[PDB]
Amino acid sequence: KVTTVVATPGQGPDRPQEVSYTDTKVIGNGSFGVVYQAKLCDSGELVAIKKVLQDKRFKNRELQIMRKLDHCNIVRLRYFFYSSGEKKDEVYLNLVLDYVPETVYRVARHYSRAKQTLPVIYVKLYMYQLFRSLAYIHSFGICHRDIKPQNLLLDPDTAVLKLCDFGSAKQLVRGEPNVSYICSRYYRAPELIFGATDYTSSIDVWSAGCVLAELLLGQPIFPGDSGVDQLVEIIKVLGTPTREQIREMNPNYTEFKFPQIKAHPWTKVFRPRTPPEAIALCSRLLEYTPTARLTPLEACAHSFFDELRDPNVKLPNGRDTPALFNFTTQELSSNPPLATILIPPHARIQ
Ligand SMILES: O=C(Nc1ccccn1)[C@H]1CCN(C(=O)COc2ccccc2F)C1
Ligand SMILES: [Cl-]
Repeated sequence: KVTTVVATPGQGPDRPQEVSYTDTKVIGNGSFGVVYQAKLCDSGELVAIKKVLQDKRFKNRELQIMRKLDHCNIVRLRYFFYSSGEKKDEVYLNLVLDYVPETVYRVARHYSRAKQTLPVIYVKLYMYQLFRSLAYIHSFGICHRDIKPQNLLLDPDTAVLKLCDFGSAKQLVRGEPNVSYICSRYYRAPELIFGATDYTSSIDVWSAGCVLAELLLGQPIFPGDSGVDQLVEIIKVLGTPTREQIREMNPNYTEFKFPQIKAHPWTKVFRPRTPPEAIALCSRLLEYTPTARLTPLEACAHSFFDELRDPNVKLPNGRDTPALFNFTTQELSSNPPLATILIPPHARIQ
């Protein structure tokens, strides 16, 4: 059983290609629509196909963003094409992507269920690779707006991490306002809970901070069914925000009196042998004030990741670490001087 389409390649020029695939399973649907898995007939390589309804007014914002992206830590759009199903009179956009077997979510929870934490080496690798992907897209003025473990793909063998689901992703432009109903429940930044629409890309950094902590703690750090329940868990950890800070998050000061709690000494939040540089990093991402949070690029160059810049560092299975230092000038444009930290001596050797 074999389907053959004519699909436009993700990057490169408009050179339509005949693509045949088979073994079409399904792997979840959800809001957008269905996601299939298939095997490309010639190469035998696995792909994921995200099939979503195509709006007849505007062209699809996810697609437009995916074509402008090329980065080692972002899922590759191989092809995209259009189809339907039965009479319908409605058109579907099909995004063909490189299949990646695992996700941080699934892995994180395998370790959680078997009451263990992920080895810190894997935490470093995954987090670094995320911040690179954020650094890259932020450099185009694009915010993901839905950083969460379920959207961090993994190849367990290679330790390669790839950011996916660009369905909420959008070119943020200072002056222009954006919907405050975007990010998933536990990974929402305070300014989003307070319903701000003047938010920047720093929401992604908050979100990432929540992922780090969760990998350290082995469970979400800021849980809760309601905005209120979450804000409590945040206040418990960060302490009660000063009148200034609330003014910085959402200036519209939504109008609630929070209970007055002191900051829980950040070190007293995690397991006893938790690397202190990991803890430091957390607190520089999970800041109330959006501007006071590290940039992705600054985080990549944090001391917590020093072990990745060691020339001897290998994966515990023995294979080399994946690409970590092949920065582009684009990717560094945030702050080029950091190249002196990010690209270690041993990577400059000829
Ligand atoms: O989704 C996957 N890979 C993937 C996705 C998109 C692009 C490239 N690779 C794999 C990784 C682990 N997987 C899954 O979690 C199983 O599939 C899903 C189940 C429920 C909702 C959504 C789902 F995608 C299947
Ligand atoms: Cl042609």
